[PDB]
Amino acid sequence: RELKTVSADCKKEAIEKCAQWVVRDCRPFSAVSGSGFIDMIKFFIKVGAEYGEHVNVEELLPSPITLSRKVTSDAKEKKALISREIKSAVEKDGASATIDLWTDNYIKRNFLGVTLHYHENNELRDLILGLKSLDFERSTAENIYKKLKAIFSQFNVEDLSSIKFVTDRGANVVKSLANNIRINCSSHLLSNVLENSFEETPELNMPILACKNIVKYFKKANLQHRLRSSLKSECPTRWNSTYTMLRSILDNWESVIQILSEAGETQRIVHINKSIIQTMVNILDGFERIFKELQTCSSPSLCFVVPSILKVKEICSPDVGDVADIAKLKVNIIKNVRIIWEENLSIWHYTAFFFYPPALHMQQEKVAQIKEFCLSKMEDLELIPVCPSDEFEFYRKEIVILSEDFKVMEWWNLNSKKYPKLSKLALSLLSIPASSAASERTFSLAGNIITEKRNRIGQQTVDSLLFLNSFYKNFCK
Amino acid sequence: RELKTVSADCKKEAIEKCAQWVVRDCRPFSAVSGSGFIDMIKFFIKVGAEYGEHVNVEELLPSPITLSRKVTSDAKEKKALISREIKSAVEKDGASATIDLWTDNYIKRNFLGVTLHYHENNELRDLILGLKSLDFERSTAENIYKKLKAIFSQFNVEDLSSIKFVTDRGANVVKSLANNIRINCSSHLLSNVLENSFEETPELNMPILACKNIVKYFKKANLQHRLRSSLKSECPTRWNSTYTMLRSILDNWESVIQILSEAGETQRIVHINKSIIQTMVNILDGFERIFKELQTCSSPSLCFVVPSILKVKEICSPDVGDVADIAKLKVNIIKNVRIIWEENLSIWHYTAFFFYPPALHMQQEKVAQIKEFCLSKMEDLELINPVCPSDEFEFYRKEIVILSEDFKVMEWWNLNSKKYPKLSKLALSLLSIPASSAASERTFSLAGNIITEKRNRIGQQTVDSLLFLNSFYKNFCK
DNA sequence: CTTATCTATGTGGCTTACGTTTGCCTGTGGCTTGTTGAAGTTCTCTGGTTCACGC
DNA sequence: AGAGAACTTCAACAAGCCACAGGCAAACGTAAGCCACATAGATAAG
DNA sequence: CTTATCTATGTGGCTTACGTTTGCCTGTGGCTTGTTGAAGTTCTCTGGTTCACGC
DNA sequence: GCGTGAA
DNA sequence: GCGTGAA
DNA sequence: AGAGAACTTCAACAAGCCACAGGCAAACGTAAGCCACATAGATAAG
Repeated sequence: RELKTVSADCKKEAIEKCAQWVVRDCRPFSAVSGSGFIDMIKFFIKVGAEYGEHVNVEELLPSPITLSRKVTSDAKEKKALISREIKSAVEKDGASATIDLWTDNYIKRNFLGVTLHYHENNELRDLILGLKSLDFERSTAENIYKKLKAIFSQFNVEDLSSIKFVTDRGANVVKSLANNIRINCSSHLLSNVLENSFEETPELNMPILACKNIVKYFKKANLQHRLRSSLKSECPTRWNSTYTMLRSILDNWESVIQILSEAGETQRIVHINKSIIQTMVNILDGFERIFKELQTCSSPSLCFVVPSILKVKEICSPDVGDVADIAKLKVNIIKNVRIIWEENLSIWHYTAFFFYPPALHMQQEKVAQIKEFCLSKMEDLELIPVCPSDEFEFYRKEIVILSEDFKVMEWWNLNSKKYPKLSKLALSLLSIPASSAASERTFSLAGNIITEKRNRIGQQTVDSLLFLNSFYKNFCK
Repeated sequence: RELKTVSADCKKEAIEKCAQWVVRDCRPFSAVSGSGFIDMIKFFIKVGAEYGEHVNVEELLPSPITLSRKVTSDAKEKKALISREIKSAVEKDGASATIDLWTDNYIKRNFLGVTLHYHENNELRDLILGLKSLDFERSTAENIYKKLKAIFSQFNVEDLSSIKFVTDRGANVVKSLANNIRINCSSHLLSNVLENSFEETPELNMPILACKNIVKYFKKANLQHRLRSSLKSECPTRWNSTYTMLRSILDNWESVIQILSEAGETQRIVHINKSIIQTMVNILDGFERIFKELQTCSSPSLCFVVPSILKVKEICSPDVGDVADIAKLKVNIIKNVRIIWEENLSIWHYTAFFFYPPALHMQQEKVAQIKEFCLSKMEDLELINPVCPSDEFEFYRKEIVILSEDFKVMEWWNLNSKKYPKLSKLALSLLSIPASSAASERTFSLAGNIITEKRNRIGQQTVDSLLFLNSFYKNFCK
């Protein structure tokens, strides 16, 4: 507890040793602040105090290959230990995950991501199961099924017949998971809505093309030296990158116009209207709020499904203060909103919104369908006073205040006492996100791991590293 | 001095914890064998055993920004410390410096790597001087000149008159260097000779084109996956990638034809001629021998180019076995060598190869000019700082030394200071000059590994600091 | 070649009783670099790569 | 929504040097009168 | 009531010498085992690119 | 067979 | 001017 | 030329298990004086 106050010159010698290390081994400066590195040096100063200053350091330091094999063996031991907990959790139906293919931009080997997302007391749990390849075989949906079955067999998972997943609209994904709960990634759907709505309004692509050409000129001509803000990727099939593109354009219009006048290429920008730009900034910022709200995975976000649709309707509500292109765009967007949402929504979505504590909005005829579905959804938890009919009207009667920082975590966790059995229904309902951000963040972790520097890695070791990092992020204080 | 050892179980928890550390922060496995890593371990165990095992790490460990600040300070500190050593080294002319531009992969900044190769006592030191980005300046000869003047100013060098330079034939590079020594990088000259000979022989395009398309479609369908050994780069301006890919195709030919027949792509391979491929393999690997000899810069090589000239002109010796393709290629090679590369040779090189202990090589009129060159040149070194140079010339030319391939002529000059001290000083001035500028390429390799995707927001000053300090540690620390 | 008891002398000695002698450590001041600690900013990117799908 | 990683920007503390004078605090000088045990001589039996 | 000394006794610690029995102490010289570890192969790369340059 | 778009 | 052309 | 980084192979070799021979100080029963204390008892006087 009471730690030592160092003599200052000792601290200078320490920093000199560390600095000569990092300079002579090209290491990043953040390695000095590693979570485990303070621990490891603690262990080494401990053993040095035990033994002194004249040990056989270079001999007693293990060889890297030994580290690899030890990591593999520890992976086996830890997965064996946690298989029991996995089975115990999965038996009670409270599970979720995301499944997605991955590919490396170095060796071009395709993979399949297997993970887990479930609920623990007053917290969300995400365990990365495993990431595996399919050799160069035709990555058909049955191959995906075989691989997932193998991975679940690795952790003694065999039933997997009542697990809930939020996925994309991939045809092989749809067919493979058609055997069980398949739910669409809402952010994917809303994005596709946005691009389809912009593609049915051609009067916007011309300003879009002009802005893209300006950004291309900015990038290739190597003149961002004056530019205070660097521009973004044009269109790498990325989410909302267009919004940031146009936002940076609205921010840097000044510098853009003076530098174009100085370069003699202002002729490619006179044909864009700035008021349209700012109005789209407001509207697309509203949907940016909607995406960021829906994209919450460290916290459930499925309770705001229909009211998000109402938000979209209000922000895109018809108005007369719009020029012909703006009004036509609003009509096209609301059309796409219709054609997508009342068709790819589910009664699961309605029940998820039904738990929303302001129960005055889902008062329509859908009460029949949610009560119809929940009745069949009420028996299974028991198969897996305070009568269901009375509890239904009691939970729909409650009036709950919306503080501006009100959250999905704690309200129901504290409301669990009045609700004895539907509470676990909610908890399973809360472990499922509104989108598939687990896959993308795991692929971020993978891409950080696998680099050009490490092309000769063994995929099994990659699985070990990924799962053990997940475990450490999960089961450490 | 006798190092105590711990129980095996102790090292077992040690390896367990090291595995934890590696897996937690995604660091490479090889980092555990860091040279400074062991220094860290020893220093930490010493400090722990000294002050007790209840130390306050949470401030003992400096912030990374403090690391950067300390490195930046130490860069100026150490360059200041060694500036006088630099001046002492360069004063006696026993040195050779090379520079070249560079560009990263993300921001595309201009650069100028400054490298210096000079001779120490029985070792040739290659010190990496500096690297300043050219920002967004137009790369005029004035900009290059001003940058080099500033770079030498940080070393307090403004003489920069007798020093020897090896570069390519870059037009702007030549223009900025139109006022002092310039030696053409022989590696680029040879590569250009080969490329220009091959382009002047369209009848050799069809085998090259066929192999290139084979590689491109092996990449395209990823059917290199069944191949155990892959193919090399298509055409990103790579040294002798053509050799490597064609010889790899020869080595993998059996599986290649098997897969092409299986996939129905054997209809496009019927146009290959493998005997010509084998002949090219033999001859171009012969060339790669000279390539690697030239690339060897840790050893003096300025006295091994004319014999390489003899070897190449022997390689193209006329014969009835050369097909019209081979005959045309060999004619192009000899013509290109004669009318470009033989022309672009230097009097410095002629004198440097004159020092070959079997001096029987240039018994021709090549000696007519050297006496003008040597006597005038070494009349200045005597002022820069009985065994007369005139009789010293015949002293050296009379002796003949056997060619024992196990010998090192390094020690031969390092010992010939006994009788020919001034001339051996001329040799060491000559032989501190590598024949190729690929040292700059190792520097660019180190730089490319320094700057990464995740280190974009890096200080160019800091990058120069790191490169210089690692170079100095390699040069001064074992 | 003792062996004992008295009968004057006579100086340590010592436990207080007390008065100096450093003296050290230690309270307050007053800077002086000197890190340095957030504190945002700004990018990299992860954010899609070859097939099930009805038609 | 992550995640790594480096970068200005304040601008905000803070350990680390002196200057030094004020105690209480350990230890050394006289003195000091009651002891009081140590130091020499007769003296009876012989 | 004591005070001294011889006189007739025991008589069991005791203390060395003798033999007898013992509860293990290294060493044994054969039996398993992670683990540097020396040789590899196999990379993905650097193999810098906009002013020169003049008839 | 046909996108195909959804990644 | 004009076109490689040295990497 | 050089990079920095994971695999792959025999491998042998220095840690731990094992546990029949050969060996040793420790413990016990015995026997020889033995011999130095220990006991009363008397014997004179006072």
